[PDB]
Amino acid sequence: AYQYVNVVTINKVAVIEFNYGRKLNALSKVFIDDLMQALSDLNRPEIRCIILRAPSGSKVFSAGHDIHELPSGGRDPLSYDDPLRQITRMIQKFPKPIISMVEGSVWGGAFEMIMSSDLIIAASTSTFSMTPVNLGVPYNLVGIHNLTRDAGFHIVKELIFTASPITAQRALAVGILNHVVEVEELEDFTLQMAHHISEKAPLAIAVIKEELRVLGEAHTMNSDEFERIQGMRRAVYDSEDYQEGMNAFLEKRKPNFVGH
Amino acid sequence: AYQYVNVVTINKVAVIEFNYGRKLNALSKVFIDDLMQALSDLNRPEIRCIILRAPSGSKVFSAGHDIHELPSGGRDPLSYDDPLRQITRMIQKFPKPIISMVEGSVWGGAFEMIMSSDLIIAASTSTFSMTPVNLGVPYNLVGIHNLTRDAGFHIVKELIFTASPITAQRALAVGILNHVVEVEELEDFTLQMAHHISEKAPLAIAVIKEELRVLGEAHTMNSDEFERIQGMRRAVYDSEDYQEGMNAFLEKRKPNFVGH
Amino acid sequence: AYQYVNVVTINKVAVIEFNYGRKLNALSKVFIDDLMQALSDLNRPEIRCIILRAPSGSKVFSAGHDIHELPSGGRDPLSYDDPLRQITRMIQKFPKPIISMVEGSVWGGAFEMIMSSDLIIAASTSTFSMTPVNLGVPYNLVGIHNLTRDAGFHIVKELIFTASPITAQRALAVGILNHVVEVEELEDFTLQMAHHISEKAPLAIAVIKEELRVLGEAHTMNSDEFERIQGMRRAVYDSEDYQEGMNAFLEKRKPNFVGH
Amino acid sequence: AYQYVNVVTINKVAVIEFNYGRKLNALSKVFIDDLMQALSDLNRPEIRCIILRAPSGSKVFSAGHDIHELPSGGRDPLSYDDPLRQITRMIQKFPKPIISMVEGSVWGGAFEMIMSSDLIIAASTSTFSMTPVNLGVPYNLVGIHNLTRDAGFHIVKELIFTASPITAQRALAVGILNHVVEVEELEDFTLQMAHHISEKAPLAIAVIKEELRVLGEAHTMNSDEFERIQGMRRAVYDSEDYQEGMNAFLEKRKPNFVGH
Amino acid sequence: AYQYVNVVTINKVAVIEFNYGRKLNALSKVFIDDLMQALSDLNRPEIRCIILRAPSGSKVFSAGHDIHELPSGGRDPLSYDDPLRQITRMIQKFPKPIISMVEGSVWGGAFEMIMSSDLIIAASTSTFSMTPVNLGVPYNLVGIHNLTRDAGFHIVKELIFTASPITAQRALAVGILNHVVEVEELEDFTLQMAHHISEKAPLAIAVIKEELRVLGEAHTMNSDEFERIQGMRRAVYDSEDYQEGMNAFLEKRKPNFVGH
Amino acid sequence: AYQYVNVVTINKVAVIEFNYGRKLNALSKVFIDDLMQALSDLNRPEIRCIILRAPSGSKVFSAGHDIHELPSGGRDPLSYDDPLRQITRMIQKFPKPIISMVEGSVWGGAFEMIMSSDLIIAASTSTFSMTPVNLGVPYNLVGIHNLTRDAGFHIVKELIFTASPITAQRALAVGILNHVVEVEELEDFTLQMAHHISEKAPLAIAVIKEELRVLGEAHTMNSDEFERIQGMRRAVYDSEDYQEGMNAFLEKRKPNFVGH
Ligand SMILES: CC(C(=O)SCCNC(=O)CCNC(=O)[C@H](O)C(C)(C)COP(=O)(O)OP(=O)(O)OC[C@H]1O[C@@H](n2cnc3c(N)ncnc32)[C@H](O)[C@@H]1OP(=O)(O)O)=[N+]([O-])[O-]
Ligand SMILES: CC(C(=O)SCCNC(=O)CCNC(=O)[C@H](O)C(C)(C)COP(=O)(O)OP(=O)(O)OC[C@H]1O[C@@H](n2cnc3c(N)ncnc32)[C@H](O)[C@@H]1OP(=O)(O)O)=[N+]([O-])[O-]
Ligand SMILES: CC(C(=O)SCCNC(=O)CCNC(=O)[C@H](O)C(C)(C)COP(=O)(O)OP(=O)(O)OC[C@H]1O[C@@H](n2cnc3c(N)ncnc32)[C@H](O)[C@@H]1OP(=O)(O)O)=[N+]([O-])[O-]
Ligand SMILES: CC(C(=O)SCCNC(=O)CCNC(=O)[C@H](O)C(C)(C)COP(=O)(O)OP(=O)(O)OC[C@H]1O[C@@H](n2cnc3c(N)ncnc32)[C@H](O)[C@@H]1OP(=O)(O)O)=[N+]([O-])[O-]
Ligand SMILES: [K+]
Ligand code: NI
Ligand code: NI
Ligand code: NI
Repeated sequence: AYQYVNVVTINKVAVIEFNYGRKLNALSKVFIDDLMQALSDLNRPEIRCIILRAPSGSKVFSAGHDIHELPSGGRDPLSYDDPLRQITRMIQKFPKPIISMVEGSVWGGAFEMIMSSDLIIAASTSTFSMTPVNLGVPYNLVGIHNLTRDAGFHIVKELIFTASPITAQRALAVGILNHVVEVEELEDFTLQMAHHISEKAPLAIAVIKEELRVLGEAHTMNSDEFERIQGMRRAVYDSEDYQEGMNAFLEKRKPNFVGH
Repeated sequence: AYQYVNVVTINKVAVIEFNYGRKLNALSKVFIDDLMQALSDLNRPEIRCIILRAPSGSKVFSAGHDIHELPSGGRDPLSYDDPLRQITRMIQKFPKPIISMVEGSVWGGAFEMIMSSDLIIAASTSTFSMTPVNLGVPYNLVGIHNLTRDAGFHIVKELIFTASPITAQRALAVGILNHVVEVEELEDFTLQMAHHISEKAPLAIAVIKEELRVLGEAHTMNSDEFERIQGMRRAVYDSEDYQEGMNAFLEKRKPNFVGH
Repeated sequence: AYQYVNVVTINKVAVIEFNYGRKLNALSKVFIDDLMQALSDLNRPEIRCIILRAPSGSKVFSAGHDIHELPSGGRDPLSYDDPLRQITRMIQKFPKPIISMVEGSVWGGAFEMIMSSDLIIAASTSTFSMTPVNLGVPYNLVGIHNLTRDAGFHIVKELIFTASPITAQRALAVGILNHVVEVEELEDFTLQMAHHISEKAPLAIAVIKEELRVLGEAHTMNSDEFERIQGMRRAVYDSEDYQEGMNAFLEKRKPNFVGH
Repeated sequence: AYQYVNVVTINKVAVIEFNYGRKLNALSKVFIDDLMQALSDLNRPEIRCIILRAPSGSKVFSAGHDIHELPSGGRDPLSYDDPLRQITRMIQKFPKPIISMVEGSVWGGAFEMIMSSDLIIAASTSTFSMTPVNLGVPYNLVGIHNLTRDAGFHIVKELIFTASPITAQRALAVGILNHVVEVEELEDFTLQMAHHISEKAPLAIAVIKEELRVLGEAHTMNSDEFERIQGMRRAVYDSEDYQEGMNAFLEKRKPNFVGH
Repeated sequence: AYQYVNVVTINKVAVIEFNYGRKLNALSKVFIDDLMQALSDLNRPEIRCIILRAPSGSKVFSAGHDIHELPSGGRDPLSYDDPLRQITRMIQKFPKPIISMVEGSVWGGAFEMIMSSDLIIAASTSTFSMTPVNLGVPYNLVGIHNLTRDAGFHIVKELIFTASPITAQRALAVGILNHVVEVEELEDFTLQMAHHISEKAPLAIAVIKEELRVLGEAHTMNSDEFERIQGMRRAVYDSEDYQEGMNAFLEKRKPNFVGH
Repeated sequence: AYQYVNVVTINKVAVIEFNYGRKLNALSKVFIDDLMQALSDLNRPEIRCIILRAPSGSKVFSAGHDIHELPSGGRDPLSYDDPLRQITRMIQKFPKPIISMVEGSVWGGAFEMIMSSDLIIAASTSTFSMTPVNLGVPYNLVGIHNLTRDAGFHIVKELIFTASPITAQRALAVGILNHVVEVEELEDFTLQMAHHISEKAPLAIAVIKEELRVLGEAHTMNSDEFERIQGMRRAVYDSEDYQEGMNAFLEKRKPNFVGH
């Protein structure tokens, strides 16, 4: 058992259900540690497919990165050991398919989390927002790259620059989702596909998944390029605007961004 | 003439029609060698556009890899000079547009083959499946990469991990196909597009096709990461599951995969 | 302040309107130089979003490359400091979002230009063509790469090899456009989004845009592959077909290409 | 304790002495497994510097690959989890400096092993050979890469194509070695340098070592190039010459190579 | 004129002489800002070659990083816009040859600075060391890469891991220096070579220098590798050892490093 | 038989001797075409090693590029299919070792040509110069890269920026040469080594040479960086200085370069 997730097994399929509704399944360190422990505990030959879900009837699938766990300024908010950075790597390297089964609204790092998973099947009422520009956070290269493998650049830029929610129907049309189903059909539609995958050759699925992962990451740059980007990110996490974005969230008010 | 293909030329357009229906146009070496010779023989200045097709009324466009040519020994059947690997390189490097004109069901290696071509125009009743997880085959990096340039990562993973067929209408919606036409209109729709292309500048088409080819290949990795993937593939070829997948297909029974 | 563009500032949004309609906003050096000056002049903290547009009611958004500036004797017109190559770099490096708000027909280099921008919102009557195979132009690697980040490879090759126009509805369906609206709604829809973006954290927007730019460019190749492609491009520029394509456009007649 | 190595710790320096004289420290699996276990056991905060050595007075440092373990069947003997391949990765990823202290003759795989280490200090009488062309072995990319970071290409090609031994004085002159010492001063000299390194900041040493490792490995190629090299290597291990080289080595006779 | 450098021009050669002897030409921001202003001022077609030198008779060429300008902990000490990072880029991108003419001892960042120049001519009495491990500084990837284009990996690792000085004779032997000459001959020898270079084709020198720069930079990696390295560097600049290294330098005592 | 070379084979070693002394073995197209034909003719299983040499007693091994064949019209003289560019690719791809056996002075493109070969054995009286800065030629990326795999960057920049000759002794010290011998020992020493190599496994030598070639080329850049370099090289071939450099050479006087 786990404090912040609940696991059920049906034949060869494991379903990991978030249990952190008190913070709307925000990706806090202690929540992600339990999610990672539950995945590791399910890395055995008789489990063939994972489903990630929020509880049935959830308004909010996940509120994204825990804003309270972001640093106050002057520190990189999305360093390699950050919980969002850990969970996306672990999903992508996990040698079984991971299906995100989505009911409710999806925010920021939770949208990156489901994008990092293998398939996304969603309720017709689910919504999707990418929100770091609401807070002034300099998103990291790996995080942004994880958003670019489904929908086109123009679509990704609209999502990130507007931070406006999109419907499940629009997320299907642009290539983000695999399927959209009525919420009463979501569980059994997802499980039917997970059990079907579970009869296929797991060692073949694992090596093809890993081949896709390394091909997806195979956009290479030189050290100077990376250090230049990192210096720009540093100017953002050093900015007055970053402090304003954090404070506006704390004070539950609209931020006033000024470009320094 | 050719034993396993038929070629027709209409001014600047050449049609290469499969003639291997006895074996559902399975990608046997003798068939691929004839397709490659026919293409090589059409690399002439007065030919400007190629169409690949199965015969009119075909239920099966191509059944994919020939099971009888798949070595149960160590030997990787997706090594550099295996016929499927040769013909996808040849299609990609060919200095004229190649249009796949699809009637019937497309499977496995034959799906990769049409994905390697420049345009796909399909009958409304055509269907598409990617099948190596049905046999436990560790599909090779180049081969997987060839499936990633049209539909997004979530869609590709659904196709590969489920091995479930999709309709022409879904293949159009996700970006695999250019056009879906009623079967009675397929040949004329495809020919008029090929004749139209054939009035454009062939040297410009050739260099822009080659620029697209090298940009599409330009996902680069270090030697250690390639050798690490090859070790994983060899472990799949050495598995009990790989033996079970091939024997099950030969014996017409459901495989029992166990994950070693 | 500018001969060939008009600028209007509405709160934090700047609308740059083409003023070269007597040449259908063809990408003449004098026009592109004024566009780049007006954009540079808008790189100030109190400007948060840019819209590029043709005048209200335009039949032609932009006619693409100016034929009279296309060099006969040798010179690559798609060299690093040619105006279209300069303006696409400037648009992609500009630290504010740039929305192309499209009314009318978009051709060739102007299609690349709007594809280089962050979002494209188009009138339901707008049309889109990529035309270099009409003239035998060997379009350059960077220019072709700029066309590959939205729609898939099969679609891009149809657009380039046919040089046929596509509707706004098809451009939306394949992932090229963000939104298609009735022409009467184009300003309201586009400005509402631009004002919304202008509420967000500009430094986070700038660094994410730059991360996407560098990831988009991170398709790397060795020097030999680049030099090989440049030799193929030079052979097209030296071709009789290239002379025929320019002469036919200048004489308002159908080119007859011969493959040398 | 270990069957095949002896470990001595002197404050922050650990000396791992080979104890496989029975087979002249040939890189047999049982010897390399003990060497890797000993290194792993020494990955502790209070150890700062490792020395690898053969016993004092040894005429042979290491005879290289155990040829009774290079399979004359079909399998690649330089696959990712071959002992030589494992030990070079472990040495390069180890977060402390590893110094090869060499007395005696160094052969083939043992030469690659010391080249993968951080520093090489050698007796004036030690000799160095790289021997795969004696046996017809298609050495792997990673393995060859590990020989290219010290001496220039022409020097490396002479070593590999001739398989001739070089002196310690020549190995110093071409940049393979750090220092050449009289044999009676070898241990004192090496330990003095190891104790000195051990006074420096270990976390800085570890991150700079890892920075050099990844820069060393950052020669990137596409999947097709790697698969093309893989197919060339398979042709070599399938050759008559490969069987002849292994047999001639086992039978202590000169091989007769014929180019197939 | 400049507070912290003296410039003389002799025909087409400019000599930039350090004037910061009271701080042993440590790389303080005020010194580097003046050196960069002097270089920019000399980017003129009548200047063909630059010499960087310390005053005649200098015991210390440069004491390297100003440790009063090292941030205290929690902050990256070698960010993109830090003075040493700016001057190495500026040296590398400068379209004229820059010759480091070395008299005296060279330390740490000053060693990286001369390595970033095009040629190094040194007095027989000059000495060179690379010192970050003395303080626990996590040297950045670009800075380490600048140290790897002359001497081999084993030699570079000895220099960095020991922080021990090498002689001009050994620096010549391992490929760091171009020439070593008696101090009395140093100015005349270096000026003769700079005048010689100044009669060659400056635009050919400039493009070949730039080709070398981008080839030297062209070791590429994926974003995850870069961010993993940055995470490791941050753990070092967050360490108690980093604070102890800085404190011990300011208190003029031997540090006690413990590995956290 | 060949007009511009003489070939002698004994056993498994072929010697290709230049026969173009009346033009100092200048790299004229007719000479390089004959060298490439003779190499192609020797790509037979019973030939195992090639030696390239000038006749015994040659003062000039090769005068490099024929200045009569360098275009003054605005054509790149180092385009992909230039004879020097062809022969360096052919030497590097050739599946046998190629030894340059040098007597006499080596200039410009001939220096690149011997650097592209696998080993260099030289007379003690031989000399080496790299001269494009004498004529104002913007040497191409591939050609510069071919000069960077033996000596370090500082040495390479001295050779190129000074265009000054270096002795065989210095060429040996800096890592360019394998061996320097007295001229009366040059044939015997080189034949001994070539016949020794010919007793080794040719398929292993061929695949290791190809692995080295691919690793050597695996310095990758994005399209924008290559196109930016191309633009710089074009500005050099459009220069007053490039005309002055070719005119001075034809008129047998010193050029006056001005930086335009
Ligand atoms: C990677 C990354 C990110 O993920 S940044 C985080 C992005 N997340 C978001 O923008 C979502 C922010 N939250 C919201 O928009 C709204 O809270 C939701 C999710 C729509 C829910 O709206 P509701 O009206 O139902 O609930 P409510 O706002 O009242 O929130 C319920 C409680 O959870 C808190 N909360 C919500 N989202 C949170 C988050 N992401 N982190 C920490 N606390 C959070 C909120 O402050 C409140 O605290 P309180 O109990 O002390 O007042 N990044 O780079 O920035
Ligand atoms: C590098 C490169 C090139 O340089 S291609 C060079 C030619 N450009 C293209 O092919 C791009 C596609 N554009 C086009 O096909 C044509 O411009 C359009 C869309 C059909 C429209 O041409 P139309 O003949 O209908 O134009 P219309 O008659 O309505 O012409 C209205 C006015 O615009 C002028 N004009 C139209 N297109 C022009 C162009 N591409 N360049 C210069 N002037 C143009 C035309 O001369 C006339 O002015 P005038 O009255 O002073 O003479 N490339 O990659 O393709
Ligand atoms: C990576 C790679 C390689 O490393 S190829 C292998 C390269 N190694 C060699 O050529 C060296 C092979 N060994 C020799 O040349 C000679 O054994 C030595 C090093 C010169 C010394 O000659 P010695 O007269 O002192 O000793 P000797 O040959 O008797 O060898 C002493 C003992 O070790 C055994 N032995 C020596 N080299 C061995 C090897 N490479 N593999 C397995 N056993 C080996 C040998 O069979 C004998 O065992 P036994 O008692 O059971 O018969 N590759 O792929 O090419
Ligand atoms: C890039 C990088 C680095 O550069 S690492 C640190 C690199 N720097 C070094 O390793 C140099 C360490 N400094 C020294 O060892 C010594 O100061 C010198 C160069 C070696 C020589 O020994 P000396 O006995 O001559 O020192 P000296 O007594 O001559 O000191 C002469 C004057 O220069 C000042 N000074 C010397 N080194 C300094 C430094 N690193 N920073 C600031 N001021 C310095 C010092 O405070 C004094 O000024 P003051 O009179 O106003 O107080 N990195 O990452 O590590
Ligand atoms: K201006
Ligand atoms: Ni990509
Ligand atoms: Ni502590
Ligand atoms: Ni390199």
